[PDB]
Amino acid sequence: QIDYRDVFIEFLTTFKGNNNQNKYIERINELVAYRKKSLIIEFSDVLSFNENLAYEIINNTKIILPILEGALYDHILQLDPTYQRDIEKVHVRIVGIPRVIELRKIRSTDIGKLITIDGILVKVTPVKERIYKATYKHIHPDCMQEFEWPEDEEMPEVLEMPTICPKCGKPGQFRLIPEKTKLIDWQKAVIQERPEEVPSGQLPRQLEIILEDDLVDSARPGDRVKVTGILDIKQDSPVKRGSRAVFDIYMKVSSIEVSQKVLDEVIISEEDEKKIKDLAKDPWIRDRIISSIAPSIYGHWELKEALALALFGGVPKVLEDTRIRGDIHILIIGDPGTAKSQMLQFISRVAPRAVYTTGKGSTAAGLTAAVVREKGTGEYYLEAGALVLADGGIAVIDEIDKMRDEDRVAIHEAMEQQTVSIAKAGIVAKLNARAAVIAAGNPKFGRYISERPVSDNINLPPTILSRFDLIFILKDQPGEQDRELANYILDVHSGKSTKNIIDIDTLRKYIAYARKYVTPKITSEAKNLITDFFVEMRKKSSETPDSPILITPRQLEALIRISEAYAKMALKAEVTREDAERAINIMRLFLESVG
Repeated sequence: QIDYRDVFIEFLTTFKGNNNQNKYIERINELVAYRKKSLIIEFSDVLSFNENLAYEIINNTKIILPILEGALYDHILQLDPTYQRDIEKVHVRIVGIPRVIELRKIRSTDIGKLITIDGILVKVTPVKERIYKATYKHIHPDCMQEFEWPEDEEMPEVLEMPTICPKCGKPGQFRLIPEKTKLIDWQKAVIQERPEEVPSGQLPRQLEIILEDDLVDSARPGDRVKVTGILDIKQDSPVKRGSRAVFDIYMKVSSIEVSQKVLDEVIISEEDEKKIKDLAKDPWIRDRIISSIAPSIYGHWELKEALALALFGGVPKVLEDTRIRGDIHILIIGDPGTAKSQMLQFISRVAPRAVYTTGKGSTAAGLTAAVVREKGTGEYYLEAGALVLADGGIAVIDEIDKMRDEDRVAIHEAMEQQTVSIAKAGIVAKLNARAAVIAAGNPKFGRYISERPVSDNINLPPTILSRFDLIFILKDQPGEQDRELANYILDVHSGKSTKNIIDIDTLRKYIAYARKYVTPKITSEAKNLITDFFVEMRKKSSETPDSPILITPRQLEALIRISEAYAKMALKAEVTREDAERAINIMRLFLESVG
């Protein structure tokens, strides 16, 4: 009907944009400068130009693309012939399609189309090569002439030779060359459902994804995934019957975007609710315990702490040989009120990752794992879940006690410098997943822990335990029961008990979660050196029995102190004496497991 090969060129040449210039022309020249292996196709522009050239770009994609690249390569060779001998392929990467598929929503009515998908990178293979166009030689005394075999079309995922020698038209032999052969750099990956959008009770959805050429590995798995690309039919040993009627999809994610921000909110309907809390900063937090109605008027400090770990970050960063402090480790163990998981689910009802760990869970899931055999069968193994996915979020651990060996020794590295660095198989996987650690301890022998050590009850953790920042214990479902609902009367004035009760479960939690991203941390006042003096004087000879050495506690006080700062900076005030005050409980609590 019409020459789209001209349309594509003309829509590229004339387009203005938001500055009224030429948003593709100088991009052409910059592509013609750097020799860039992909296109910067922004979707709105063409849709506002030709209500047709964009229509097909959606549906006719599979074909439409093939052509679009040609005229791209054409006018380029005119603008710069010197791009030849270098790049032959061009690949137009479209950016900004209206189709935003929820991972498991893509029923049959999607197949073939080019669409965009939001999710979480789950696994990644290393680098590998394939074929796109061959140049075999018609081995016959007549011809022996070599020609690009794959003419007009790309070679299939398995292909075989043409009898009629393209040169001769005759049948003989055709030896495939390696010098003049088109190579493609592929990388397979698994696109993981939004932990937010995967229904409670239902496990995460992962759909196949493909990265090739310039797109290769440009995203570290465990990543916020925007991914544009098509779908088809994918098997392994087909053409042979067996029974394999079905075969899962095959996304061809051409244009991805690794994000750096969180999910949005309404209006700050309680900015002033800051001032109300200004009697008890944590009059907030002191309604998250309460929210549980497990704490009640007999709340435990740690309750707020958990939050004064959650909703705060304390976010410490520092370019001293890299140190990424989060709210660090909170440690609870027992058989009592392990009800925090219900509020863990909640709390930062926005938390990008909150992994409930009945958590030996799935093996690959428990931390960081890159495998070397059965990997080849169902995902060349870059299986990182519990560890990875947390990724600047909150991690739940209902059976911390149940962990594998060095799978913990890395759990150190992880909790140590935020991130794990795995190398062995082919690639080295490194993921920078700095998040909030939260762990439930199997109540191993709830006994004689008063005046002793915390070596007991975990039995896994020897130094790893000490890699945390808080301590929580909950014992007899007998002796304490009454004494607890006693305090309710005894220190009835325990005042943060339905005071700002309007800690709207998952609603105020939203605010508590809204806090995270915007609530930038303030610096310090004369409290710095003052607290330092509480980190000097209290820091007089620290050592217990059997290698239990606070000889690197110098460090293991920093975060401790540090996060106490922005703990109260639950909303935009860190320097305060009020903020300092925390350090005085972040003191008392050193004392309680100290004696």
